[PDB]
This record gives sequence, C-alpha cells and structure tokens, in this order.
Amino acid sequence: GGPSVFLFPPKPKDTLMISRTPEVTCVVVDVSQEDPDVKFNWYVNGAEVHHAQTKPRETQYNSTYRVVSVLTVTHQDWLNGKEYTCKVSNKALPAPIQKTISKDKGQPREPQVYTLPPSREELTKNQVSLTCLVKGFYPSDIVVEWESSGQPENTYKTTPPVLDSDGSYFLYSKLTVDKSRWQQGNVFSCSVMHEALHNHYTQKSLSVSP
Amino acid sequence: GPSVFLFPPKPKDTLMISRTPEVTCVVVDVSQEDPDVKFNWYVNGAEVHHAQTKPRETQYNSTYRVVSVLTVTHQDWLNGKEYTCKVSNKALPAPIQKTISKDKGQPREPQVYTLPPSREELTKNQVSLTCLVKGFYPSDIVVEWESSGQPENTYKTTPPVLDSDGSYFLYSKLTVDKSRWQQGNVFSCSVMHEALHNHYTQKSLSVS
Ligand SMILES: *[C@@H]1O[C@H](CO[C@@H]2O[C@@H](C)[C@@H](O)[C@@H](O)[C@@H]2O)[C@@H](O[C@@H]2O[C@H](CO)[C@@H](O[C@@H]3O[C@H](CO[C@H]4O[C@H](CO)[C@@H](O)[C@H](O)[C@@H]4O[C@@H]4O[C@H](CO)[C@@H](O)[C@H](O)[C@H]4NC(C)=O)[C@@H](O)[C@H](O[C@H]4O[C@H](CO)[C@@H](O)[C@H](O)[C@@H]4O[C@@H]4O[C@H](CO)[C@@H](O)[C@H](O)[C@H]4NC(C)=O)[C@@H]3O)[C@H](O)[C@H]2NC(C)=O)[C@H](O)[C@H]1NC(C)=O
Ligand SMILES: *[C@@H]1O[C@H](CO[C@@H]2O[C@@H](C)[C@@H](O)[C@@H](O)[C@@H]2O)[C@@H](O[C@@H]2O[C@H](CO)[C@@H](O[C@@H]3O[C@H](CO[C@H]4O[C@H](CO)[C@@H](O)[C@H](O)[C@@H]4O[C@@H]4O[C@H](CO)[C@@H](O)[C@H](O)[C@H]4NC(C)=O)[C@@H](O)[C@H](O[C@H]4O[C@H](CO)[C@@H](O)[C@H](O)[C@@H]4O[C@@H]4O[C@H](CO)[C@@H](O)[C@H](O)[C@H]4NC(C)=O)[C@@H]3O)[C@H](O)[C@H]2NC(C)=O)[C@H](O)[C@H]1NC(C)=O
Ligand SMILES: [Cl-]
Repeated sequence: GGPSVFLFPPKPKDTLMISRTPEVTCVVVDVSQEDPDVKFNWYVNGAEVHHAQTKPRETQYNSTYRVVSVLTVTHQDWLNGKEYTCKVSNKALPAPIQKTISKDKGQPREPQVYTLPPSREELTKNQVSLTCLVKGFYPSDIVVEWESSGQPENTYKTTPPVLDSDGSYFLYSKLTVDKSRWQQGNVFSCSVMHEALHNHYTQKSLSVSP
Repeated sequence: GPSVFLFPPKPKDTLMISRTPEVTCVVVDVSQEDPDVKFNWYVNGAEVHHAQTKPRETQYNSTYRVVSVLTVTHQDWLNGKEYTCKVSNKALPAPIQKTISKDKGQPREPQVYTLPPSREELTKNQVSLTCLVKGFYPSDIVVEWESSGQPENTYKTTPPVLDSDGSYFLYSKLTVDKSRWQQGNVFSCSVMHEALHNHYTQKSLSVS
C-alpha cells in the first residue's frame, strides 16, 4: 500500500458562531502496522508547532491504522485567509507529503435574504412550504435555520449553494408547515449567518398577509 | 488493472423524446500491449446485439480509454430493466461486471409552483422568479424556463435534495429585469418527469 493524507477545513457553523471551537484536521489514513505511526509538522503561512494535538489512533478492519492530527484555529485567523499546511512524514513513504488548505479566495459579497410565502396554487393542501431565498453571497460557506416564536423549527431542508452567473452563490431553504398553522398568523423566521453580514447574522421573518 | 464505470443515460435523453438513450460502459486504465478488452452485455440476464464500441481515444497516462455503448429503449429503461456490462481482459484475473438500473421506488408525480419576487426584491434592478418543484421521485428531472415564445437564458437550477418524506424537490431561479416583469410579461417553468401526464407540465407566472 501507500498511506494518503487529507486536509479538512473547519466547520462553517463552528467558524461563524460564538459557541464552537474551529480546527483544521489532517487525516492520515491507510497506515500499515509495519512502520506505523506518523509525525506531522503544521505550518501557518510557513510557521510552527504549537496547539497541534493528535487524536486517539483508531484501527480499521482494512488491516490498518487511521490517525488524525488537529490544529485548533482562531475564528479571526481562518476568516482572514491564513493558509494552513499539514506535512506528513512516515518511514513507509518515499518522501513526506504536504497539503495546504485555506478559506476560499475572493472578495466577500453579502447575502440578500427574501422570504417567499406559499403559492396560491399550493394553498389547497394541508401542508404548505415557506421558501427563503438566500442569494448573492460569497464565499459559499453559510448557515441557514428556521425559527418560530423562539423555538427552532424542525421540518425544513436547505439546498446546497449553487454558483450564480454573477460569481456569487445562492441557495433556498424550504420549511413545510400545516396550512392551519401558517394561516393563523404564526410568524416564522429565516435566519442566516455568513461572513459578510453585519454581526455575521441576519433574520427576516414572514407571516400570513392581511 | 483496468477499472469499469457503468453510466446511465441522461434524463434529458430518456425524457425529451428528441435524443437516443444509451448505457455507457467505460473501461479506464487499460494498458499498452495486453490491451483489447472484451465486452459482454446483459439485459435482465440477456445478451448480444446492439453493443457498439466507441473509438479508442488514447489518454495520456500511458493508457487507453475504451468505451462500449448499448442503445436502450425509453420504455425499457423507465420500466426498470437491469443492464449489466461485464468486461474481460488478460490483465484481469477474473472479469469485472457492473450493473445499473433506474432508481427503484414508486414514481411520485412532481408538484410545481411558481413563486413571484419578494416585495423587498422589487427595488433591485434585476428581480428573481422562483419555481419550486417538490414531491417527485425519482430525482431524474428536467426543468427549463421559457418566455413569450422562445426559451429563457438567465436561470439556474438547484440539485434535487431528498425530502423528509422520501420524495425529492428542487428550485429554479430565473433572473429577469424589473421592467420586463412589471410591464406584465409572462414566464413559464416547464418540467419533464416520468410521473407527469405526457412527461410534461408547464406552469406560468406573471405580475398579477
Ligand atoms: C481502508 O478502509 C478505510 C475505511 O473503510 C471505509 O470507509 C468509508 C469510506 C466507508 O466506505 C466505510 O463503509 C468503510 O469502512 C478507508 O478509509 C477511507 O479512505 C478514503 C481514501 O481516499 C477516503 O476518501 C476520501 O474522502 C474525502 C472526504 O472524506 C470525508 O467524508 C467521508 C465520507 O465519504 C468520511 O469518511 C471522512 O471521514 C471525511 O469526513 C470528514 O471528516 C472531517 C474530520 O474527520 C470532519 O471534520 C468533516 O466534517 C467530515 N466531512 C464529511 C463531508 O464527512 C474525499 O474528499 C476524498 O476525495 C479525494 O479523492 C478522490 C480521488 O481523487 C477525488 O474524487 C476527490 O476530489 C479527492 O481527491 C483529492 O481532492 C483534493 C482536491 O479536491 C486534493 O487534496 C487531492 O489532490 C485530490 N486527490 C488525491 C489523490 O488526494 C476521498 O474520497 C475516506 O475519507 C476514508 N474514510 C474514512 C477514513 O473513514 C481506507 O481508504 C481503506 N483503504 C483501502 C486501501 O481500501
Ligand atoms: C489518465 O487520465 C484520465 C483523465 O485525466 C485526468 O482526469 C481528471 C481526474 C482530471 O484530473 C483531469 O484534469 C485529468 O486529465 C483518468 O480518467 C479518470 O479516471 C478515474 C479513475 O477512477 C475515473 O474516476 C471516476 O469518475 C466517475 C465520474 O466520471 C464522470 O465524470 C468525470 C468528470 O469528473 C468524467 O471525466 C467521466 O468521463 C465521467 O463523465 C461521464 O461520462 C459518461 C460516459 O462517458 C457520460 O454519459 C456522462 O455524461 C459523464 N458525466 C459527467 C458529469 O461528466 C466517478 O463517478 C467515479 O466514482 C467512483 O469511484 C469513487 C472512488 O470510490 C467514488 O467516490 C464513487 O462513489 C464511485 O465509486 C463507485 O460508486 C458506486 C457506489 O456509489 C459503485 O458502483 C462502486 O462500488 C463504487 N466504487 C468503485 C471503485 O467503483 C470515479 O471517481 C474518471 O471517470 C476517469 N475519467 C475519464 C476516463 O475521462 C485516468 O484514470 C488516468 N489514468 C490513471 C489515473 O491511471
Ligand atoms: Cl403525493
């Protein structure tokens, strides 16, 4: 065989909100038991050591080890565009293998969010769909949630971001509720966090017309 | 050695009545000498006939890329027949076979609604017009926009995402100029899907 390494960025939910600790993950996989166990190096624009913790080794049937090193990262540093490199070296490989990842390049444009009610043609069913259009943002990392009154809602789906003709991204969020629940004036809320929003968060809400 | 990928027809090929749908068995990583790959095609365990080889195009990395193609009938593929391409080669210790079909499951007919621009989108120079196509299965769908008579150009469609009830849905976004939309012009969202009456529906939208 021949081990291979994958670098994984943090988590948009974990880099945008004030509750999660973001991190970069160097996954060395297909490590054979002959000449096992690896050494990482970790560079930040060509930098250094530090807070680089390697998580517990985990065995796979595949007659092999999978081992993961994790570099915790500040929110500011990741959103600035600092480039993180993990270089893996192992006696089972001819030369060390290096991987570098960063935030997606490009000027951040901000999302415009529009709440679309249900269609008058679909208002004849028992469950109807509230649409939230989130368009014109860059990069594609965003997070979208529905909330009514105060409770987060529970039966909604969000599309992947698809590259608009402009170079910005858009997506849709659909929340299906009961027509009775909609029509009673219940106020639902599409709420988004993204890099280019003021406070990294906006919320726009939608209720039935008069 | 070489490795196989079976490929289904295009939804557009198998729906629109204007194309000819095929199943594509592409053999990758076939070597220099000891090339020549044998195909065997089976339809629910059948064989022979209409299995046409496409011309050997030499890929760079010291490799040939071989491709066999089997023409299928729309009815046959949409009824859920199982096509299987098997490939024999001297480099292989035992032939490799892959089988592909249409996605299993009871076809569900797509609901399609057209959503007009949000009222705070009525300042922006370009407004967006939404088409929500929900409650269909399988995902194999085709969505186009047209206007006046001929089709429209500035629109983008989302991928089909699995819903909570086992169906699929998608969105299409057409970008029009506010003046074109407010002056009463009419746009149309046209869907092709196997569970529609006549494989086709079109719902139109205008500034009412
Ligand atoms: C031995 O067995 C093990 C385990 O067995 C099996 O594991 C899985 C896959 C299931 O099938 C199980 O049933 C089964 O037990 C094998 O382990 C796997 O090894 C492959 C080797 O390639 C890895 O594939 C890569 O996966 C990444 C994405 O991986 C994410 O998603 C996976 C789900 O599919 C998930 O399993 C991963 O853990 C990982 O999940 C992320 O994890 C991080 C941190 O843990 C977490 O923070 C994230 O939230 C989480 N995210 C998600 C979405 O889950 C995939 O991207 C890779 O694609 C590369 O390779 C393809 C071939 O080129 C190509 O199509 C891709 O574009 C990409 O290619 C590279 O791409 C970039 C540029 O885009 C660049 O770096 C490179 O230049 C380019 N080319 C190359 C050559 O690198 C790839 O598919 C599996 O992740 C891994 N699964 C594990 C460990 O669980 C092991 O390989 C087996 N070995 C043998 C010999 O059989
Ligand atoms: C020599 O070079 C050529 C090409 O050169 C290079 O190609 C790419 C990678 C770029 O870097 C170029 O810049 C560069 O020039 C190499 O050719 C490629 O070789 C790989 C070998 O694995 C093949 O990978 C597979 O790709 C398919 C998807 O392929 C479609 O899309 C490609 C674009 O990305 C396109 O190039 C293909 O032609 C093909 O396009 C389709 O073609 C059909 C018919 O021709 C057509 O009708 C369609 O319209 C068209 N569609 C589109 C969108 O264009 C991918 O699906 C494969 O994934 C399998 O394997 C992965 C690893 O496990 C896994 O993630 C997937 O899930 C899937 O795995 C299988 O999945 C199912 C279960 O889900 C199951 O059947 C299997 O159990 C499971 N596992 C396996 C092992 O099958 C796969 O990644 C490329 O297609 C191929 N491209 C060619 C030939 O054009 C060549 O390999 C080089 N030689 C080397 C490296 O030695
Ligand atoms: Cl239904």
